[PDB]
Amino acid sequence: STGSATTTPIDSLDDAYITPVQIGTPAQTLNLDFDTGSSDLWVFSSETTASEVDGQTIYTPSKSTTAKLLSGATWSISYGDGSSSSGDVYTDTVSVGGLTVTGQAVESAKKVSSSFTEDSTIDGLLGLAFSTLNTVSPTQQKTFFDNAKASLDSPVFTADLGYHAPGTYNFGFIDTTAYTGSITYTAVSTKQGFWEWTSTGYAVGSGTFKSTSIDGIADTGTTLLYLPATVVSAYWAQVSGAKSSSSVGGYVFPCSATLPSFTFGVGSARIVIPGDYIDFGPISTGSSSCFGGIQSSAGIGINIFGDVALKAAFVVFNGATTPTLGFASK
Repeated sequence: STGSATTTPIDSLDDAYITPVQIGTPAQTLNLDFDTGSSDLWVFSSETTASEVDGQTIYTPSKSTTAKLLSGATWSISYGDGSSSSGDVYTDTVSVGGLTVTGQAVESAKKVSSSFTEDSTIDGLLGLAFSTLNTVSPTQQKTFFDNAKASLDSPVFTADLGYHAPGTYNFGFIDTTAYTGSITYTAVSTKQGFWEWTSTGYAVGSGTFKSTSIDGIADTGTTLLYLPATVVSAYWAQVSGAKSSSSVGGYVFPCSATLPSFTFGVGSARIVIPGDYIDFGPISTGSSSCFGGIQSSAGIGINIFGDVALKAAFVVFNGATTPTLGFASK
């Protein structure tokens, strides 16, 4: 089997991407944030505290003939941005792009933090990291990918995120029309439960490539590119008037600037992030200070190749017995 679904930016900045997902029988379609940095499929639901719902579409298990309470199971998750959610668990049929999994754990939110409530466009998350990070207790649950894997034509999914445009998540096949050149594969460590890999270095603009190992995760659920402070300082030093602002919470730059590109290494291959991908626009409406898309990871504890980086590539998440990542230009 295979599946193919379009993923759409939630706003003009590409802050996140939503992908429609069918849950239950008859189908209830929710727009979920596919997150390769977490491992829970959770939704706004009929159980979510009413004051914490503001415009989201909810899953109502009582209207699904295939829903079953997963008795005693609870979940609770905290994300790197300080957001959180928790609740109870149903199993139900879940389809993405024509690929169906029966008995998928659908984590029903009873509580969500303010950032979720305030984002009316995101109806929940669909985690695509390794199932070792799933938060369901007392019986940990599998991701949609892990449940689908054995049925897929190939044990893979691919992320093809757009810059200010829709893109695609495919499951079970590699669309050889979706990228240019060849795919470079690189080793993955699953020790922390992430798609963790080591970049071979970077360049700023037309500068020379610096060969250096940068361990980090491929995380579709993170907007920006978070890298070591040395790398980030080297990038922003090439932008007149850029500075790190403790008041704003990262590097800002004059909105009048033209940003340089940023290149990262994947083995001997190179992925180039155009400068415009690094512009996240005014820090507040009407400001002439703009927020940068490359930020320091120093206060995180891990480097994160988030959407800024991933949308410059066609990315293969290879879930074979020995997992690997692949990157191609596009």
